[PDB]
Amino acid sequence: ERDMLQKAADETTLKNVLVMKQAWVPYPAYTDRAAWDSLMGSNKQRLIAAGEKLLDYKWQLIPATAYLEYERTGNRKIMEVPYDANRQALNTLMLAELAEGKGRFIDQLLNGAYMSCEMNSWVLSAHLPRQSSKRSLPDFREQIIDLGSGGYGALMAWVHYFFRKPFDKINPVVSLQMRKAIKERILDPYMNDDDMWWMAFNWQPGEIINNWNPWCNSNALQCFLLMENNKDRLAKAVYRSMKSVDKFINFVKSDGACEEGTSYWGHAAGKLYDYLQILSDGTGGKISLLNEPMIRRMGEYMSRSYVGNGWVVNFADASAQGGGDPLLIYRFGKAVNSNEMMHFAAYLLNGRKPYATMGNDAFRSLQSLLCCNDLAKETPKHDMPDVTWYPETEFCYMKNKNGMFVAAKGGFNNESHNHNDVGTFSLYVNTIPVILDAGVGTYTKQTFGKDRYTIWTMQSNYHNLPMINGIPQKYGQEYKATNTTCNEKKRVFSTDIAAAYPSEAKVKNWIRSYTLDDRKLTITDSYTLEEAVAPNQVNFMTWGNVTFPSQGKIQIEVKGQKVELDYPTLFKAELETIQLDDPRLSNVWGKEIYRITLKTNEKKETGNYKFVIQQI
Ligand SMILES: [Zn+2]
Repeated sequence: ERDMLQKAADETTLKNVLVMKQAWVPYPAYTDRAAWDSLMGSNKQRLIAAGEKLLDYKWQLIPATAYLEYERTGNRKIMEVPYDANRQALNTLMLAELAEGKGRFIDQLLNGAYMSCEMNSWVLSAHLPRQSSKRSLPDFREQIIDLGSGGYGALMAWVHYFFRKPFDKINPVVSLQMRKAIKERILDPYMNDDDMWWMAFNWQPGEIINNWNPWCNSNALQCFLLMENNKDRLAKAVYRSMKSVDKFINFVKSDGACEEGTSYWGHAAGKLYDYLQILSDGTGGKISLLNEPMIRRMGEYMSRSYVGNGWVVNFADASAQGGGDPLLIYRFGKAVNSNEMMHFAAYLLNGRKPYATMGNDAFRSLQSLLCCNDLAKETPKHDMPDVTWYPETEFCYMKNKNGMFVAAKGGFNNESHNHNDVGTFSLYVNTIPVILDAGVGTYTKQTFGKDRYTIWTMQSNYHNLPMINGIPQKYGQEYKATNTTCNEKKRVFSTDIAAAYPSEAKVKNWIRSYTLDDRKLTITDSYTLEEAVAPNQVNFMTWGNVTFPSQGKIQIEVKGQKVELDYPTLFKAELETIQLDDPRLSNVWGKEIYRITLKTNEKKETGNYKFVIQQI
């Protein structure tokens, strides 16, 4: 309960600082060719060519049966593919006409606008069932807002903004109808319906708030700034949006870590960024949270979590492969003054020149024009401290100058997209995973619900952890780490994992600690049991070519990198193959990965283990 936005301003403040008549718009007038040419640079010929490919595009109708099919079989794409094709065509035509300015794409822009007004709804078939009737087919008497419609509305709102005058010379009824449509589909419902789930008014402990909140609020805000010219109404809308986005800010951890990982980052933190940018532009910079430390940390998480060559930290149900929109990361970094994020975005270009963002997100497409020149000039660098420590999320990243990156966590077995992974770690060498975290599989019916933890990728058994007295970690809020420390100077992470295990595990304490020096990672386990009932087992997950050249040495060679894992000789080491049937995994790891199991006949109440990993 920080309520940063409500603290920065109330409705009265708003009315005083809002900029009317779209005077906040940062792009040249459509008629201002010279300014368009300077801004566009070599985006110009590129966008013109993209536009030219759409001069005979046939606007796709979406049939009733395409919406009905979501109820019949679960099929989303039958409806979404034509929808998105139309939305991308309209977005591209907008950029091409800005680029050229000779009227050549105006007729297709007009067609696209008009057809969109004729559609009963801009809501995806998969989301329409939130409406009162609970059906997947649009109900012409009612509109809700979803991720799609919000974006559709904002795009239409921008097309109205740039092309009203040429449209009106052709026939003023087109722009009239667009204003009515955006009113019925965005403005009205946004103001009149308090109960949309992603707005999070009336939010209750236990309910979820997620990326839908800053994403939909950012799209709504644009529609208001572009289309609502009554200031009393506008101030009320904007204020409503700040109270709504305050709920998201409130729920997010202050340390800046996105515990869903980097593939939500873009539409989570990145749409919070978008929202604050639009809110700042809309108030002449007077209502801005972009200087807040927390916002900078949310941005930088993308940088710190990105190991290299596509590989990212992937605690929880998250892909080990990752990436980002470099242009967005730049604009975010510039806005919160992170040179790290700006250098990072240039590194993420992989030596390409930055061009306009295409797709269907008007705001991002337009904003990408403003940033291309500067990002093109930025020096590519992925620098960062040796240690990043997120104390509230309990994620610790530690690196050395000879290519080792370790990610470790404390936490609790009820995070978003939870894996039972209190205490785990991941090791990368020159960006390549060497001790890995499997990550996300294809969804089944067992994925949510009891039985979630019957899927192997969610079990502690298949993370880099012990089975204490042969027992794994248990799912649940109070199965958790205690006394997690990170000593940033010495690169020591340490946590007691005992409480993440159930009573059957009969453990008092188990301290799992990671130390990273310039050449090597040392893992230690120091444990006290209530009763020695079964041998403990220690597991490590890996891939490539694994060899066992003597007791207790394992060598791992993968993608050019080579390590040795030194383990206590009381342990017998075995390698189990895990043939990957699931494409969502085999597309990251290939055909198979391995669990190294370490098993003993010894049983005692007290013990410690040391393991050491170094390059060779
Ligand atoms: Zn995992």
